[PDB]
Amino acid sequence: ESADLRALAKHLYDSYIKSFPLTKAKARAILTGKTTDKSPFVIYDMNSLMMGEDKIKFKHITPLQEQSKEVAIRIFQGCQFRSVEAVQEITEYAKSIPGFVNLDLNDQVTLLKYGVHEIIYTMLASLMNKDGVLISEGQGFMTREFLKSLRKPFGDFMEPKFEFAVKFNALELDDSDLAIFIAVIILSGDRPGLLNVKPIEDIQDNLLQALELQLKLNHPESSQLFAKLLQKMTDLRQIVTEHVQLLQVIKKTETDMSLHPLLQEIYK
Amino acid sequence: ESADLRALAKHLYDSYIKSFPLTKAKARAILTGKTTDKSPFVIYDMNSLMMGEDKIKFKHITPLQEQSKEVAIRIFQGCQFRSVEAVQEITEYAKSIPGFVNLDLNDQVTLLKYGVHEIIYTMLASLMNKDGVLISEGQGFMTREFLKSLRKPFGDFMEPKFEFAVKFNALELDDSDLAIFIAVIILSGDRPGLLNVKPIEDIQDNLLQALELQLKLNHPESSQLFAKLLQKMTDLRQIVTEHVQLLQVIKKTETDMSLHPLLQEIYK
Ligand SMILES: CC(C)c1ccccc1-c1ccc(O[C@@H](Cc2ccccc2)C(=O)O)cc1
Ligand SMILES: CC(C)c1ccccc1-c1ccc(O[C@@H](Cc2ccccc2)C(=O)O)cc1
Repeated sequence: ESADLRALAKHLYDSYIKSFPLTKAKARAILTGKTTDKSPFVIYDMNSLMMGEDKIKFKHITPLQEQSKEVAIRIFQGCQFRSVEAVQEITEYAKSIPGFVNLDLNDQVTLLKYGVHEIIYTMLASLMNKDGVLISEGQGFMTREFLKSLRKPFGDFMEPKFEFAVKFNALELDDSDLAIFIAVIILSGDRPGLLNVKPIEDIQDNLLQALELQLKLNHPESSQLFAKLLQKMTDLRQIVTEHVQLLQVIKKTETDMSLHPLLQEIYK
Repeated sequence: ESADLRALAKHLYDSYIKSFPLTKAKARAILTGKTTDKSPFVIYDMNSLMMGEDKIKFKHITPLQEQSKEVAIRIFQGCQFRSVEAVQEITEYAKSIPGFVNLDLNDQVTLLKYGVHEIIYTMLASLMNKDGVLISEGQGFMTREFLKSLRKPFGDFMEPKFEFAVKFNALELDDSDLAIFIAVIILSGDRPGLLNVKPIEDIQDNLLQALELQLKLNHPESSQLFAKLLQKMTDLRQIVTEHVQLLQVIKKTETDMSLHPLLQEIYK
């Protein structure tokens, strides 16, 4: 029924708005949009990075570049920390999806284990425009100019993500659309190791329905936005395959040091 | 208008019939050992494939191979020639898709460059069952076991296709459906290096409507076949990656080994 697919959509939207502090409405207001009530700290230069890292609410290392660790790393590692933070919020949102918690525990884990990268990159697109990405709960902005330039085993990692964000974003989805889309991704059915696919796909089926109606109602004048959004899943899949691909190579830089035991742990 | 959408489906389907000698229907008929108006010769081992040269049109060698272009080589040289036929056939089909020949001459070649293989492996599924694949116009059937048991490299070329086929064939799509879906795969847009794009998204936006209605009509007792089908698109993407990189390998160990110019120009 329609009335149901309309309920699920509001429920999901509510949980989402809760599980996630910075919404895409808020990220856009801050971004290109005006809504200038407290402009962010822009990081465009190598010196600009130092200059704000000592007053921009970040928890890890302080501005100390000169024979004391590097910057190309300090930046890539930070993405991994915040993302781990983001993972907790996603795990919470998941439990808010009808039927999710009723699934076998082993499968709740597996779904989360393989769906997070996709969820992360989808949301990160909310914080990105063609010129840059909002950093630290939006208290900052790291230019696409700087990032795209950093050293060698990194500037190759970012850029392609910006390519995906502009395309994805060209879809002009909002948090109401995305809350369901994120639910669909989670409730897949083809993740390796699932033990009981039936219930999972049963749920995704309703979510796909809710998403379809959502896009129809929310983007009436938008031809095949449903189909268009679904085929973006490959973009994500590729971006996530490419992410590990370079998440491995990094295992040929900062490595053998006996000071990262409990830290390398907290971030697998 | 849906009456105009059923018209586009007839059209694509007629051209599909006219461009591909071996439809899924002909293939299923042959595969189900049921209809034996003409069954296949089964290649499951060295002797099978050996005695097979005399049972079907195998211009290839029959006698010794290990020192005169081994079997693993003859089996993949032929696969190469079937690839050049498919491209020729698929190219013929593309000219029949409304708007395609109008597009910028350059892009026509690009949509083909990329799209030619995703469609190949889609259709190659019509010729497979969890046990093997039809060859030489259905005259023969090669085991999924025999293939995998070839040399170190080659022996894993096919296993990934079989994997996809079993799950793809699970959708129970038919020739009329594939026709519309095959068109979509070509009129993509998110294709790397396309001068004009919008002109393409307007075409694919229409096909998508054609497919959407075609699935609801053709498969009523189903839910989200449309969505499940589109999601299957990434499955093809992945296959492409692995194939090309695995193709890169044989190109070095086998210096004398070539690669048809049509196909070589396609690869990047
Ligand atoms: C098997 C590889 C190593 C090979 C060796 C020598 C000559 C040709 C090939 C070859 C490899 C892959 C291959 O797949 C086709 C695509 C294809 C595969 C199966 C059926 C139809 C089309 C392609 O690369 O264009 C075709 C030929
Ligand atoms: C099935 C494709 C993906 C493939 C991948 C890797 C290696 C081989 C193949 C392959 C593709 C087409 C193919 O069809 C040939 C098989 C064949 C082989 C020897 C002699 C006649 C036909 C055909 O129909 O002509 C055989 C193998």
